Amino acid sequence: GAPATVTEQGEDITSKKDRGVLKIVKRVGNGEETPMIGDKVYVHYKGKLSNGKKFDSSHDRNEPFVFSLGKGQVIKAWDIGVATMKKGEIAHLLIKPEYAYGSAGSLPKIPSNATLFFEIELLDFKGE
Ligand SMILES: COc1cc([C@@H](C(=O)N2CCCC[C@H]2C(=O)OCc2scnc2C)C2CCCCC2)cc(OC)c1OC
Repeated sequence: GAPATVTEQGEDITSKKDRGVLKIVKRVGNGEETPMIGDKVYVHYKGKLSNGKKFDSSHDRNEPFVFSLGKGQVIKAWDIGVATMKKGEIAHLLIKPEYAYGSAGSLPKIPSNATLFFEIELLDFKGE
């Protein structure tokens, strides 16, 4: 399955090189430009616990997810990962709990020490 493929073949886009954030590009985007900190970002995503019952998606509510990149308004893995993406890129991220919700987790949806997997499509990014 997809998490497996990322474990085995995904690249470590973390600074510390601690395999906390692994990424495969599943569909290439357009241009060479990727978003700066503070840029307004527009994405679709599907997320799940790497092995678990909780599953979440923006496609479901058919509204794009919008956040300000690099400000810690999302889990750290997203600030790291989305910054490496180009407009129109779809990527797969596998994320250790240190770059996600840690030991404390976040009920109802996230257990303790949870590894997360996301498919993310980067739709657009605009200047602050
Ligand atoms: C921590 O609680 C939540 C977490 C998420 C998802 C999640 O982890 N997300 C949502 C998309 C951005 C990445 C990450 C996150 O930072 O979510 C919390 C934030 S930060 C601003 N808005 C949200 C929902 C998880 C749900 C279970 C499968 C794995 C992804 C969505 C959630 O509902 C939208 C949510 O509670 C509101």
